[PDB]
Amino acid sequence: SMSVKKPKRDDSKDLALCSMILTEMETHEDAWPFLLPVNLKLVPGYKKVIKKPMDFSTIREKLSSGQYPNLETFALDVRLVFDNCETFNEDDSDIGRAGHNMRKYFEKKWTDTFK
Repeated sequence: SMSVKKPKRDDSKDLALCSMILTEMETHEDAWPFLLPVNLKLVPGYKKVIKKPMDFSTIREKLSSGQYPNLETFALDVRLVFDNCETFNEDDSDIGRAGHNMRKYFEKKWTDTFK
């Protein structure tokens, strides 16, 4: 509360560490569905159904331009990518399976790096 603060958790490396995690996600062999924004002109249904599209290139641009206020808003965008994928793709599709695999990959890096 006013003039009463919990001890300061050191966030000075968070930008660098999120950038490293994102590089590892970018270079994963199953990242291909997620590298670029879904083309809203060429994929019927996507625009109407997926209210907040997100992809790795958009996260990378946001990360590089100071648009994440903290490491949690970064994780929310990463999870959005996989939540969108699960909304639109059958679990037993190449893209659906990619999204499950990547989510697992991310969440392990996240816990290992920060928790």
